[PDB]
Amino acid sequence: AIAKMRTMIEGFDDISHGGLPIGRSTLVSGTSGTGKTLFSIQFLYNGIIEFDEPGVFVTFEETPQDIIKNARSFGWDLAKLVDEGKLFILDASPDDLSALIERINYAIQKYRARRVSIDSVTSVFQQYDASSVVRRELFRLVARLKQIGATTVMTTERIEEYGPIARYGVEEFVSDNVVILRNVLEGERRRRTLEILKLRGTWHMKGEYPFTITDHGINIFPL
Amino acid sequence: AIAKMRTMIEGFDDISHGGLPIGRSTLVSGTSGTGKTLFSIQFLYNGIIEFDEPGVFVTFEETPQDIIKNARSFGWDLAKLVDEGKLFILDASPFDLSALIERINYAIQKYRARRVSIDSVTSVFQQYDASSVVRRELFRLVARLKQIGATTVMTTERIEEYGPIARYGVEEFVSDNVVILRNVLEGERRRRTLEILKLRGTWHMKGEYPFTITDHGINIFPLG
Amino acid sequence: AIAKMRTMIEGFDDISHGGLPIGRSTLVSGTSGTGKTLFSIQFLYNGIIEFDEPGVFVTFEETPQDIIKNARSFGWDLAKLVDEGKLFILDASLSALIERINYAIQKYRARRVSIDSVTSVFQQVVRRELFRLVARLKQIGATTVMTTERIEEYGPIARYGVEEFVSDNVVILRNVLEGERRRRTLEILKLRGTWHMKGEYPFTITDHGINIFPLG
Amino acid sequence: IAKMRTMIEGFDDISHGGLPIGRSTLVSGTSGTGKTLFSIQFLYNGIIEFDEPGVFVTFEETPQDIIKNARSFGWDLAKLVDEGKLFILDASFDLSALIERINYAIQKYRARRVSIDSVTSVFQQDASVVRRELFRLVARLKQIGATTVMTTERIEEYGPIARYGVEEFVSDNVVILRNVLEGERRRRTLEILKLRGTWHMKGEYPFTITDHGINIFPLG
Amino acid sequence: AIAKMRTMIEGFDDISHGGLPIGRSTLVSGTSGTGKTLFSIQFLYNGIIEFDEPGVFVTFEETPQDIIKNARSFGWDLAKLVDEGKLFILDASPLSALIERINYAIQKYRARRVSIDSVTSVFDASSVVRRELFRLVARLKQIGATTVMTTERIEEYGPIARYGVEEFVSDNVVILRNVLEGERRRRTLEILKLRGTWHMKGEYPFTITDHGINIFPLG
Amino acid sequence: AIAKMRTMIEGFDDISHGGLPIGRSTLVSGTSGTGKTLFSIQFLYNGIIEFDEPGVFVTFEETPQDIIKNARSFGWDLAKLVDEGKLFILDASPFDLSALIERINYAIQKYRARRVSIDSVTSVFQQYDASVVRRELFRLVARLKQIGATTVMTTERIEEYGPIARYGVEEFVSDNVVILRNVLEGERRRRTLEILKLRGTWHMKGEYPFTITDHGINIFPL
Ligand SMILES: Nc1ncnc2c1ncn2[C@@H]1O[C@H](COP(=O)(O)OP(=O)(O)NP(=O)(O)O)[C@@H](O)[C@H]1O
Ligand SMILES: Nc1ncnc2c1ncn2[C@@H]1O[C@H](COP(=O)(O)OP(=O)(O)NP(=O)(O)O)[C@@H](O)[C@H]1O
Ligand SMILES: Nc1ncnc2c1ncn2[C@@H]1O[C@H](COP(=O)(O)OP(=O)(O)NP(=O)(O)O)[C@@H](O)[C@H]1O
Ligand SMILES: Nc1ncnc2c1ncn2[C@@H]1O[C@H](COP(=O)(O)OP(=O)(O)NP(=O)(O)O)[C@@H](O)[C@H]1O
Ligand SMILES: Nc1ncnc2c1ncn2[C@@H]1O[C@H](COP(=O)(O)OP(=O)(O)NP(=O)(O)O)[C@@H](O)[C@H]1O
Ligand SMILES: Nc1ncnc2c1ncn2[C@@H]1O[C@H](COP(=O)(O)OP(=O)(O)NP(=O)(O)O)[C@@H](O)[C@H]1O
Ligand SMILES: [Cl-]
Ligand SMILES: [Cl-]
Ligand SMILES: [Cl-]
Ligand SMILES: [Cl-]
Ligand SMILES: [Cl-]
Ligand SMILES: [Cl-]
Ligand SMILES: [Mg+2]
Ligand SMILES: [Mg+2]
Ligand SMILES: [Mg+2]
Ligand SMILES: [Mg+2]
Ligand SMILES: [Mg+2]
Ligand SMILES: [Mg+2]
Repeated sequence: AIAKMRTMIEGFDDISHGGLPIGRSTLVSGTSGTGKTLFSIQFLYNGIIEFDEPGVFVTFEETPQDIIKNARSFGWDLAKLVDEGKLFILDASPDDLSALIERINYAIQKYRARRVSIDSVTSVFQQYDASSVVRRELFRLVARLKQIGATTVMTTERIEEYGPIARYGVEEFVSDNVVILRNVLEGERRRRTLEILKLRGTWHMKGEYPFTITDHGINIFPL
Repeated sequence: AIAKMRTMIEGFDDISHGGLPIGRSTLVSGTSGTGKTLFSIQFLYNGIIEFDEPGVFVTFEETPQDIIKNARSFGWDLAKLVDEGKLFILDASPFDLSALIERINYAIQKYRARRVSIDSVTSVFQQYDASSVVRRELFRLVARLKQIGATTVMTTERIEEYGPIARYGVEEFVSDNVVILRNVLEGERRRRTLEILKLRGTWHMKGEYPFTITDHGINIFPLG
Repeated sequence: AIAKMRTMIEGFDDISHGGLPIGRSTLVSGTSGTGKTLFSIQFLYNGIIEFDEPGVFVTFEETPQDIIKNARSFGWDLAKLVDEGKLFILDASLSALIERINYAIQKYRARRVSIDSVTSVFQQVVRRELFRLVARLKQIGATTVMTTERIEEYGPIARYGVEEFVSDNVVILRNVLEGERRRRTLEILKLRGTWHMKGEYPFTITDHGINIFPLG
Repeated sequence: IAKMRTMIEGFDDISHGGLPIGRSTLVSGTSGTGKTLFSIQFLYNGIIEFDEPGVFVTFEETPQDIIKNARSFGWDLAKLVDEGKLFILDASFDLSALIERINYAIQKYRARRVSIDSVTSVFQQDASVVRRELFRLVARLKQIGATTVMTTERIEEYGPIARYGVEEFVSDNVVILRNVLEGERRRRTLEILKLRGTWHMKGEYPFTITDHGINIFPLG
Repeated sequence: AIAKMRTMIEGFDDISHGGLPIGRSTLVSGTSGTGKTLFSIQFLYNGIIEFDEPGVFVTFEETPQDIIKNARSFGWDLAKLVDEGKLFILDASPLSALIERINYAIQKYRARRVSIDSVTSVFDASSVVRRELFRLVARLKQIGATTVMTTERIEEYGPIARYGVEEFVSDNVVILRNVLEGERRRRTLEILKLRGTWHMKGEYPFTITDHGINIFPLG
Repeated sequence: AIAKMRTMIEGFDDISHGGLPIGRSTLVSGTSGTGKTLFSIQFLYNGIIEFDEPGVFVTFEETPQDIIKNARSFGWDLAKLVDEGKLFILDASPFDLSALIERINYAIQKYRARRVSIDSVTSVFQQYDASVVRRELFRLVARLKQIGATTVMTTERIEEYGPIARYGVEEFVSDNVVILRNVLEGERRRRTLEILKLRGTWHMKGEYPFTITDHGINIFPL
């Protein structure tokens, strides 16, 4: 039974049946405001507080200052974790992504990070305007992350709740695990739901499970 | 956590739970005739009248005169406010947008502006056929305004009521906040609803809430 | 309150609440055979008969001879109105076209204008040229009705998904098929700076042109 | 606006006189809806009923095939040809060449009625300018003053009127032929969507293809 | 009164009302596994075993080895019919060149029937499909042989073929469906169109058995 | 009749009425996480442990280590079979497929292999921007047919009731077509397998429920 690392996110370990596979890549996809960024922070936060596992958060759009400010919403002082050397926020914003895939390796080995979060991968391709080389590029990242033995959570974007899993119809096949966050609207009201669509070489709960965002972060309800 | 300024739009400060996050940009998407322009004016107007916060209105298609004429409808004397140096209308009528971002930055400092609104970003990218660089250039704009520390309202256009949030399916991800105006047709009648889809770092009411455009602007109805 | 000119089309002036905003462009979009041309004609016709306001008609496919033949169907004598210099039909069957229109508006002193249809010019960069025309017509200060085509009754407003945002006002004409039967409805989607009735309202085409039925 | 009687049972009722004279009419429809049969009858009825000569223009099917297929309804097209009342123009990037060739036949035969089947096929034989070229034909035919029936093809029954979403706007009139499937069964319906400068009945009307051709039931 | 050629497929000659029109092209479109190949094999097989009519089968993907093996599932020795000269499988695994090879085969074997499975496989050459399909169909008509061309489609109630052009280039059109509803499949055949002649309309239930295709007429 | 080799995957040989046709290619199409890879492993694993039949696995995305690591959860010692020379994982990780067609032909002949799994044929054309698929795939199908190998090729999907594969050509190139579904209704998923087509042989029609237990795929014939 492939080894998993407990995420400690209320409910997720029940749905995943132990947490996220170690050294494997997990895609957390969702429409805007589904809780993709939040999930990836709480994945790094819980690893530091509950198992003293150093974390790397790579951001292509939001700035370290903003990721911190927005985290203070949930009573998390990411400012302190940065000083203590437990967390590292890599800013990869714009002024073959082998230039960046090496910059992350340098931080992982430097900080000795077990957990990694990339948010959001899609933007790199949407910034470079190169929707051709996506399956090849996303694979070079996942593969180079698999060689360092690091448990990774990458977020992607989508336009619909029951349409393609991601934006290019390929990211689901380059990742080991696939988690889908939905914010479905029916009758003028929204319903947040989480779903582990796939986990390679391990069991998990199927279908969508309700969750809500509170002052303590994500809280999923196993049924 | 993140502070927010009151828009003073009847009902909106209840949905948003205090107003719009300060120094962050908010996207207001919608089909044609949903109230995007009204929203961006009422934002700037209220900020000047109730708080003395100066503001800058960026227009791409509509002319300054048209904006002043259309606003007189609600008893808002925008012309007066331009003379006082309280409101400034930047005309951006007719691939990079750095020249634009610098002109907005100049007005902001020249008028000591607190609030800003662009209406509408989409049209700029369509008037130059530069559609493969929207996420790049929109981010450059939203990133600059963040440094200047201005609360910005950007309006975007959509073609469907329950389809993509914006035109190119990217604008939603670059903005900190996302408001969605709707004008749904069902049974040969129209229903106007507003939804705050996302507010980064803060809480807000979820789902779409009804509103109407009265003789005194937008009026939203919270349900709890 | 923005001033409006009465179209004199039965029902429409109730829905629009006085008529079309003066000096602005109004998009009239519809599928094939919805009454786009008819609306454009009736607009100019009623302007001449009811207020002696001269009119200009820009045609991009139908010839002036067919526009007059098709108008005779409703008992209108466009040939007479032309011969009096009260109506001008510019046969165009985008900067060079504006020069043709501006010369005609000034020559005839035309307060109303109809363009049928804008879309065809492109199918024969749409936001740029559409905005060029609409911006120019505004500077001249003429009230315009531009017709536009569509394929679906409840799909895009126009054909490119841009025309709706370039026009100050939008009117959608529908001819919906339900249970092998056709229902004609008109709707004012948007009017910048002024109020109007929302939703679709039933209408018919008779021997006196379009007749809309405002509900309340 | 004057109308000529098509003599197709029911059509002159739905159209309220027939087809606007000197105008072009589009007959759009999916495969096997009866676009060809409609265009043959328009000509045939004109020849036998009013001695109005007819010009049929075919891009795909051969003049021998169009005759062999009509003999199934008891129509002798070979006779109308030998008489010099019907002409079958075999037309198996501009359409100006075709327009001139078509005008030769109209003038030669002193034809009043014309039918083209089908204009879609010429544009795929790859000029997907169709509006510009389809307007060149319609404008010239309107200059000649010949009442024309041009068939067009479509893929969906309740989708676009034609194939390129343009043809319908260039034509003076539009007739949609449908062959809708439901419960594993097919129902044939005809509808006049548009008749410029004149009145007509709205909605779809049932019809069948008998051994005597098209027959439409006008409910009203 | 266009004369028909009996296909000898149980039920089809009732739906078609005599069979397929002689010297015409019949389009048999259908999604994957609807019986397209099987139909075209029975057309030749039945023609040879009953009317002594030599057949020319054209294949662009399938090998003449696999076609003979597949037919042998229904007790059809296409090998023996090949030896006698009554059948001739033309392998076209890699367009006026093919028409010369086909007209050669039809004339060289004094053949009445023809099958082409499938015309979709031939065509990035999509901008000349109508033109090239019309070149073939026109060449086949002038030759004077009854042809059966199969075509592919994606949806059961979507386009009749794969390009929205083959349906009009052909004289006759048969649509084979394999509709899925409630986790079960439902095979039906439909003659959408037959030029110059009458046929039965709508879908008709059919099954594939040890004796080939079996259609159920409701009339 | 067309000869078939038993897959030994519970229920499959009932639906297929004997197994997969010998020397013919079979397409296994499905959305992400439907069980395509798992199906392609169990195929080769069952052939070896039951019939001592050597198999080759052509992997594009997953590494040889992961395919083995993932199989451990079902108690399948894939590492042992690589050492015993009964299984070979061809690492095809990084428009012509000729180099691959010869590498595969080498492994087939060099290991006396009769079963072949290719996971997944769609990824190659995405990784090389070759979206010449009907052209290239036909070369692969034709080659494998000549060599005399029973092949399982998995294709990707986006919709459960839409196109069978990604390009709408792969279904017509293959001799046989299996479809895996993971349909969502009422917030709950449901796994079903379907044999869409089998050239020259009979099979059970429609969708059949299945699950993925501690011993692989289990299908329930109805
Ligand atoms: N004085 C008024 N009283 C009531 N309703 C009004 C008044 N003025 C405008 N409206 C309505 O409110 C709408 C305002 O449109 P606007 O604020 O320009 O929306 P928009 O989304 O910016 N349109 P567009 O720019 O075409 O996308 C109009 O369509 C009118 O129906
Ligand atoms: N303190 C809080 N309490 C409850 N909900 C909150 C709180 N803070 C943020 N949220 C919600 O969480 C959302 C932001 O979560 P986030 O993880 O940024 O989503 P996302 O999918 O990353 N959005 P985007 O980056 O635009 O794709 C907002 O839309 C809020 O509704
Ligand atoms: N003699 C006849 N008696 C009864 N029905 C017939 C007869 N001839 C043809 N039909 C039917 O009527 C249809 C007429 O076909 P046709 O007029 O060619 O339609 P179409 O729309 O032109 N086909 P296409 O050219 O493929 O677009 C045929 O498909 C037959 O089903
Ligand atoms: N005298 C009349 N009485 C009743 N109805 C009429 C009369 N004349 C025209 N119509 C109707 O009006 C329609 C044509 O109106 P028209 O104004 O040409 O529409 P349109 O949208 O411009 N067509 P198109 O130019 O192809 O997009 C026809 O479908 C007729 O049913
Ligand atoms: N002996 C048999 N008994 C019953 N059914 C059979 C038999 N042989 C084949 N079949 C079925 O018939 C189908 C084969 O028909 P075929 O003509 O190959 O379909 P097709 O439409 O040509 N497929 P494709 O070539 O991929 O487009 C298979 O899906 C089998 O289920
Ligand atoms: N050991 C196990 N026990 C029970 N279930 C499992 C086990 N391992 C995997 N699964 C489930 O079975 C599924 C099969 O995965 P897999 O065969 O990789 O699907 P796939 O369609 O190949 N995915 P992709 O490669 O992304 O297209 C996994 O997603 C798990 O949900
Ligand atoms: Cl919530
Ligand atoms: Cl309102
Ligand atoms: Cl009416
Ligand atoms: Cl009938
Ligand atoms: Cl069956
Ligand atoms: Cl399961
Ligand atoms: Mg985010
Ligand atoms: Mg506006
Ligand atoms: Mg018109
Ligand atoms: Mg025809
Ligand atoms: Mg086949
Ligand atoms: Mg896989």
